[PDB]
Amino acid sequence: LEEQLNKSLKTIASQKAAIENYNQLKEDYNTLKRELSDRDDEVKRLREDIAKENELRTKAEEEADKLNKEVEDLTASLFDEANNLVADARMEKYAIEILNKRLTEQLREKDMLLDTLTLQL
Amino acid sequence: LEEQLNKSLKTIASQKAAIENYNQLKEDYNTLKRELSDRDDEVKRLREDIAKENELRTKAEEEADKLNKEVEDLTASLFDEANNLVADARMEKYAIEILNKRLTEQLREKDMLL
Repeated sequence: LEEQLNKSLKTIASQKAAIENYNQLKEDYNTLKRELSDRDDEVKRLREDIAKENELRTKAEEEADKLNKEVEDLTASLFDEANNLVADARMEKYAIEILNKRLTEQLREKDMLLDTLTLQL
Repeated sequence: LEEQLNKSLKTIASQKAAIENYNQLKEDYNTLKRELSDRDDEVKRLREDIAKENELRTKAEEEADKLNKEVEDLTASLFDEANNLVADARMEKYAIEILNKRLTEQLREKDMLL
């Protein structure tokens, strides 16, 4: 009987630390069950703010391109007209520089004709 | 030994179930600790992209204004040559205009005295 007092006792303990440990493990299990419900929701959030980026970054990339190929055009168009502005600019500066120089090359054919139209009179 | 054949089988039955608990639990623990370490990766990867991805939006946004000013300068510089031109290209019109006035009236002044 006295040797029956420690047999059951040694088993009472096996049972004791039997739970004591299970909890000593489910407490640490739950110590993860949450930390994983964090990377689980941290991922979701980041994961979303990335399609939140790409989407609003493809509107800016395709619009700032459109509105930058519109400027590329107006620059070749401004450069263009700015040449025609030069074509006529120079062109018209001849006919009037030659004209001004045509009455001159024309004065030598009438300046000599006054020293002689006075040779008769 | 039917008495000793029962309790012993029940004592053992609960021993198994006792262990079984810890084993299918530790088993479910090593699992959580794994994923929690497979998401640390899936989050260190995300925060690794928003880094190079935002460091790439950087240059693509800097050499973007480094452009409009080498275009703005170009544009408005073209526009001054075009205005300084038409502007003073007109000064030489009325200037060479009066020169052609004395010449057209002096050739007629060369017809009154001739």
